[PDB]
Amino acid sequence: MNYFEMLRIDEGLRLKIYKDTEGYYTIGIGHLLTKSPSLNAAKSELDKAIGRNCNGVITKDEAEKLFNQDVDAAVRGILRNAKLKPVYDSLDAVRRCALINMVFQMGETGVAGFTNSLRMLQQKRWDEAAVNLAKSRWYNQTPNRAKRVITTFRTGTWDAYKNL
Repeated sequence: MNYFEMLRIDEGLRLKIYKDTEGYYTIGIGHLLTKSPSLNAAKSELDKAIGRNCNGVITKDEAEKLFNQDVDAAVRGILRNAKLKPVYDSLDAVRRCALINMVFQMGETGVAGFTNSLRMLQQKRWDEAAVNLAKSRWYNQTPNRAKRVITTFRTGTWDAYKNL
């Protein structure tokens, strides 16, 4: 299992504009379009993102393309970020996927503020980290997805996604 499949599970696939858990206009596999309330602003962003008049609808291939771009961005964001890079470098390949997942979901910026957890992760205090991660708005808002990522950091296996 890799970070692409993991995110495909957590985000779903939706071919028509929809609102995400925060009420923002999204399309595809968790591709945020605009935090603006206008359906018009969204469709506009959408069209600029795809390079065609989509009228609020995209194909599977278009969704997968957006997805690869967003994944690449999360990865490149971790590697460029002074707080995130050292953690990521310290992790094994499975836990690396978990960090990527957080970054895709909440942005570089958001993840970089979980200072305490990042430090635990680097020190490989898995249990302590799992506990600190859970005390967040993130966990309270999207508890099932957050448990899945937290278990991945805790055990270093794909158990939480093998169910699914």
